[PDB]
Amino acid sequence: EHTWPDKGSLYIATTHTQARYALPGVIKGFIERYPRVSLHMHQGSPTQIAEAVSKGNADFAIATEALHLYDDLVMLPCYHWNRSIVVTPDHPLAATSSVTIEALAQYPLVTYTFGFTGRSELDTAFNRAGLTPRIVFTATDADVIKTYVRLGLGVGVIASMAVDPLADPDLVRIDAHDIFSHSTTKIGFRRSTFLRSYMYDFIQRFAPHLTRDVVDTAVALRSNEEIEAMFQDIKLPEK
Amino acid sequence: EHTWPDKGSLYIATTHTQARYALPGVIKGFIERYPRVSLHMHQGSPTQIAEAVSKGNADFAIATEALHLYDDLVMLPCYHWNRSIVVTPDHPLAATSSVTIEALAQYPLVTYTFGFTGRSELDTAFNRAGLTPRIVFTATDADVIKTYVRLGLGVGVIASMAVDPLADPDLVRIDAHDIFSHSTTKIGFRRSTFLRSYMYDFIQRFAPHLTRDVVDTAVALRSNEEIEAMFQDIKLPEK
Ligand SMILES: CC(=O)OC[C@H](N)C(=O)O
Ligand SMILES: CC(=O)OC[C@H](N)C(=O)O
Ligand SMILES: CC(=O)OC[C@H](N)C(=O)O
Ligand SMILES: CC(=O)OC[C@H](N)C(=O)O
Repeated sequence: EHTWPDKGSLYIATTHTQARYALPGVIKGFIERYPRVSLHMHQGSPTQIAEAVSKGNADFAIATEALHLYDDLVMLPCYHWNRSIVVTPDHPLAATSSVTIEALAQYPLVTYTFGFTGRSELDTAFNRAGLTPRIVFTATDADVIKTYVRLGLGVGVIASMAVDPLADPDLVRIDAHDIFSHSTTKIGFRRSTFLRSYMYDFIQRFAPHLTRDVVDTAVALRSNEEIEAMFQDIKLPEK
Repeated sequence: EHTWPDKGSLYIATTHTQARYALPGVIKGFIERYPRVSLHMHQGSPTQIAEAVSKGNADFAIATEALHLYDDLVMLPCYHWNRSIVVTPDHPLAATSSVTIEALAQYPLVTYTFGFTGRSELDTAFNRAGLTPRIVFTATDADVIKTYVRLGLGVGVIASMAVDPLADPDLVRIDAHDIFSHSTTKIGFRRSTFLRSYMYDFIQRFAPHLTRDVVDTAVALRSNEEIEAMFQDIKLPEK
């Protein structure tokens, strides 16, 4: 019954983690209220996602920091998230509170790979601690990482949202927000892109704080740095 | 007890699907027989995988056809595989034998994206049938695709190995090898790369037909086209 007769299309370019763990709840809620809106989604590497929206092959770019290289157009903060190490229940780490930055580098690691979905930090957080960790697997997603944790190739380091008991209950979850700083999931779009009402509603559903007047004000400010500074005293969702 | 004291390293660059559904069985069997071999794995886009091995940041490149662009160095066929459409049990297709190329283009599609893991074929198989299918989601992996099939965004088209009952049992599997031609998973390496004994054993475990004398003969033939023609009368595994 509750249906908006809004006609139009919405092309979303994003990554695995976002489309896997952050998007599906929002996506199904969207198409159930906008049957006349043609929704198109494109998964790819974050460096290719920010190229789709610029060149007009996509409207929004829901990915992590990686859009910062592209000073091409508008960039809005959605939510913060942090990593969590996953180990077998038979692993020495499984038993510790709380693990530490130095105590994690003593094991083989299975993390994210450089640009896709949040890695450094890693290789880089360590640089800070002057550590040289042994990383034997750099994967794009977390479904791959956890499988090679069950295999025993090394200690996995994935997003917290990528772990849930009962979906993955033979694994051990350990918080590492004291170990690694949080990453900021952003949404990339253009000033030329006319923001439709179904677009505003989609953003505020993926990011409650990003209301129309908040979005418009951020667009009004002709700088991503000014936008990122507008939310200085404003708190974001933490996953 | 059964341990080879072979010292050395093995860097493998691959994709999601291979590392997800084809590699883990081989990987665990490898490290259990070569404890002194330092195994390193790198997941990435197929166009970036074939760049890792060339530039020496990886030894083997276990991915699909996409290595053909790179006439840089040796390319060995491992196994054939084909797609299978996944739908909800409440979907019209669920009920049909067997679906057909024309009868699939009448629905919204959720397939692989252009270069990563086997797409065209799609967009291209159709071209052949003069069809213009509505594809609303192009994803890198199949874990993403199936989630958006359960959501109901459209009909999914993934690898057959990406489906298994009891891992994904609320979905309906339909064979499409009569619909789409099979793809060839290849392994990319260099002639300069000295093939260690643990490397030969790894290949013949991932591809039974690729024994040492078969591998050496293919390397001896200084052309990938000659290699691909050597297996003309030789049958490959079919997944
Ligand atoms: C993991 C996740 O919940 O992502 C955040 C989501 N946009 C939200 O509804 O807050
Ligand atoms: C959703 C979450 O975990 O973050 C809460 C956030 N600090 C807020 O109140 O906006
Ligand atoms: C899916 C899969 O089995 O891949 C093929 C594998 N290399 C093999 O053992 O034949
Ligand atoms: C493993 C498979 O399904 O393929 C069999 C292949 N035709 C062979 O005999 O080599």
